Amino acid sequence: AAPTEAEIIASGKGKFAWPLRGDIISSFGVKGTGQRNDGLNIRAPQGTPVLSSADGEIAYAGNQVPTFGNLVLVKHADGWVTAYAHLSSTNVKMRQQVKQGEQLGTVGATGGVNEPQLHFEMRYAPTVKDKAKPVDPALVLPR
Repeated sequence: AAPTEAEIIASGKGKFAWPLRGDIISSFGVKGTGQRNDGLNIRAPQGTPVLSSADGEIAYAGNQVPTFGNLVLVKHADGWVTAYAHLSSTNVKMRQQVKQGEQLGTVGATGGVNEPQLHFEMRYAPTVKDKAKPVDPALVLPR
């Protein structure tokens, strides 16, 4: 039932930019010790701008997701959602239209992290019947 890597790439190819550049603290998948990462953790100093991966609409700005601290969710075209967690501050509101590269907030250490960093997730729903499920950001982010 999970979409193939080929479907994910055909849908998302060329649509998405890095929200932030820095050391990869942790990448997508199961670490074997039993940690799962649903996205990427990028090291940056506290207050560093976090930029939208693509044009979209703010679907959520709040702290009601356990361990994610201050969270922004951006809804994109064709069943994509991007998630921006552990923020110090949020510069956008629910329902706000944003452009690729626009500042959504700043890097923080809110929720379950011990140092300032962005937790970034890319979620894909092939149809409106489906849950937006995490996908390896390496499938659709530029090299």
